[PDB]
Amino acid sequence: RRWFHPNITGVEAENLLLTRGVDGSFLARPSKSNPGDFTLSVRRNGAVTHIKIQNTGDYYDLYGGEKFATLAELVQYYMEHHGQLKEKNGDVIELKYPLNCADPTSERWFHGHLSGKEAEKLLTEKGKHGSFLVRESQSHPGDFVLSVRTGDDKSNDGKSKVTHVMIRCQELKYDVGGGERFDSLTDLVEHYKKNPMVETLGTVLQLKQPLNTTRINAAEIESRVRELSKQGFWEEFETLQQQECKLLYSRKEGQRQENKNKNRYKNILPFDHTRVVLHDGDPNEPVSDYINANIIMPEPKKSYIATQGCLQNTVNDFWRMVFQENSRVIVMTTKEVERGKSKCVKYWPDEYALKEYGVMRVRNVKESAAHDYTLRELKLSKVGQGNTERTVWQYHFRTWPDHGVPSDPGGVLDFLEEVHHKQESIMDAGPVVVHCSAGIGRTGTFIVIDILIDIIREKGVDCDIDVPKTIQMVRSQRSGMVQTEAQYRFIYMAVQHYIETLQRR
Ligand SMILES: Cn1cc(Cl)c2cccc(NS(=O)(=O)N3Cc4ccc(CN)cc4C3)c21
Repeated sequence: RRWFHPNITGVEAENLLLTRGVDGSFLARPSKSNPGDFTLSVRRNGAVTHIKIQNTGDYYDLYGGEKFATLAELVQYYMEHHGQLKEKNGDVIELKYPLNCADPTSERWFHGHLSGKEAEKLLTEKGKHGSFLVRESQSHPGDFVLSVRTGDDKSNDGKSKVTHVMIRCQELKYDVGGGERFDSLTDLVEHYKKNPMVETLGTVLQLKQPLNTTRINAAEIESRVRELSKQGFWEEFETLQQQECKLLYSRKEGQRQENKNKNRYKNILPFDHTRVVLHDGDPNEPVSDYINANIIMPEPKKSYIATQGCLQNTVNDFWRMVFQENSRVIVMTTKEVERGKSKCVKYWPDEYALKEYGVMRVRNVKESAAHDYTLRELKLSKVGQGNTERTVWQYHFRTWPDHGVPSDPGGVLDFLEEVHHKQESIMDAGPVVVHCSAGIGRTGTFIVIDILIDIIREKGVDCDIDVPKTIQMVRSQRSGMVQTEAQYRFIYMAVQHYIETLQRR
């Protein structure tokens, strides 16, 4: 993901494209003052165009283009579909040649600030064979150091060790005292990852996994939120975003012509390997097996389905899915309407009423209002088959703000606690459905929080959580799960709040 430049101003971006790019060169960058605002800067005709990309929490919105689940998916889409991006005039803007960043600050293995003993101590306590990091040399400013652990993963017996390797910076290029000079640390690290260094006496300094500092015991969260609150949240979030290059899995079924009008947004699509497949379709319907939805399985375990708000033409498919998967609990993440725009289409009957949605039949038995949500008790059955009836409990969250995130996580936490006890009380209930909007932002945020508090509920303080690792695992099952830095911070705040209420228990 070299085309993303975290610490660049607009005028710096222009100068890079004009002096080191050509027509078709391009890069993306953030605004520093306005989080969630991004810019795509592109060269055309020896001049530079800047195109804004907005994320309020639900998707990336490219002005003059489409909506996307990640910046990597945006770039992949426009590098394979020419003529497709246009300016105000309507003229064509081509993304041909990514302009690569050399700044290493968003790489998992970069820990600029560490000293040698502090790096030895981290690798000693937290690392295993092949754990590595790169830090700035203290004794030679501008130079860097590579620290690596190697040995037997079975007390302090002498079967393992840390080694250090010095990295010179000479005329803006990096080397290990011999061989090739590299244009950046990334290229040097990538090269020795594939072709590790060997000491004369045989030891192979294998670079297998970056040092892990985000795995922590649950009673540490309080002091870690404090550290991260003093732009650390930004750094850690952006480090996670630079891993999304690894999650470009295929979405071919969602691109079929037969399926185009089943998607809220044409390029926000379900991965093929985790999509929910519908069986028992009307035999006439050429393609009856598609819904924009994915199974989320955390890696007596709870699983989820993350999905979009219905289209008026996908309401029947939504009920086919709930029935087939045996789901007994639904969470809605938005109002029907926000800012005068449809965010989650009504797909249930009015209170006390009964409606048929194709082959499925739903009764709305009772609504109950709470402060932050409405609960609707629904009864779902197949038409013509009496005792297929099951209760489905629909939890509609109603107080999420239109932009950003709640200022207090208590409401969300009290909501998931109730949703969790309902699910546990029903024997053999299927996955919990979580949906509305495009089903990636709020939906990802609710699911991740739920996974993390589950661990803490079953274990207690004596449990390791790892927030960015957990999100990466859920982003491998649906595109773009958790959209913003505000949502990312919200998840840490929710975990902190949950711990501090049980620590009063
Ligand atoms: C463990 N894990 C797995 C995935 Cl995928 C992932 C993505 C991002 C972050 C971490 N955690 S980490 O311990 O590797 N990590 C914290 C952090 C914070 C700042 C920097 C400076 N760029 C570097 C690092 C390294 C991840």
